[PDB]
Amino acid sequence: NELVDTTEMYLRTIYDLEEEGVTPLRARIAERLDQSGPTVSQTVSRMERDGLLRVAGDRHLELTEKGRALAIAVMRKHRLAERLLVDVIGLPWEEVHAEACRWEHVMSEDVERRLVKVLNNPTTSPFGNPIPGLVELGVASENLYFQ
Amino acid sequence: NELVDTTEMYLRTIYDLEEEGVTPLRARIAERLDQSGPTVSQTVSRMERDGLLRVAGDRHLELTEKGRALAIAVMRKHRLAERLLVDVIGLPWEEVHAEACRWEHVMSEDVERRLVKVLNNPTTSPFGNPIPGLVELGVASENLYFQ
Ligand code: NI
Ligand code: NI
Ligand code: NI
Ligand code: NI
Repeated sequence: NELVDTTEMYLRTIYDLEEEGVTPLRARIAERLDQSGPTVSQTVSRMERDGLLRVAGDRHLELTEKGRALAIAVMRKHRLAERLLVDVIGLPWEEVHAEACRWEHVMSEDVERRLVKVLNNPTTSPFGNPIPGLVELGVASENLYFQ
Repeated sequence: NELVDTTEMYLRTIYDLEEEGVTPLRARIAERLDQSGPTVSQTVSRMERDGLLRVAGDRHLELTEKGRALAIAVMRKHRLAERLLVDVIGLPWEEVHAEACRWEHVMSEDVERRLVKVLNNPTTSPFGNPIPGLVELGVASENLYFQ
């Protein structure tokens, strides 16, 4: 299975769409994961059954609290993996996302906590984007900065 | 899929049994991968169909050369992963094999080659077993020391 974990990739794709300011719709998942329209619909309904998302009136997709927690954790592993691959392993930049897209599905939280120490409390991926879920991971808390 | 890559796990199980000097039999896979007798027997039949193994006249399994090259590459990834996990990431030794068991299925050859440099030309896993396939990786040559 090229996606490694299909469910986690539907979750991470919906999260991507949210960071991008794009409406999370099935058609976007089909495009980005190279799956047919009906396959996406069936996977999505199975995830709804599983309590990972809701399919709204207008057909837009919404992560549930359960689905959102899991999406965050995958994206956290993804960006920690990219940090590792660039900062420590020295994998060229143009190859790190593809690699991280596999590793995000197999990294334990224990490794993530080690990576947070080894990488010196990283807060962003190599590509500038914030790493989510660090509070839930147990390594950080959030302060407010007033502008 | 808890095996991450089922075929690769069958390959590496068969390979393990050959490292231990025991006979790789359909039965033996079922026990180590906690799989149905039928599931093993079926996957084994399927991998045979795909040029990965041959069932010998006495039922015992032997990897083709295609299958053996793949098993070595998985094992090589496994052991480099375990060395990364202990040496750089600092995950406890008690937990690295189970983590490496997943990561061995998603690591690219490019990452392996970087890991060889980063871990300073490793030749064994953290547990003293030789890393196979480093010549095929392209990073080493072999020489003989006469005893
Ligand atoms: Ni990425
Ligand atoms: Ni992925
Ligand atoms: Ni191991
Ligand atoms: Ni494995």
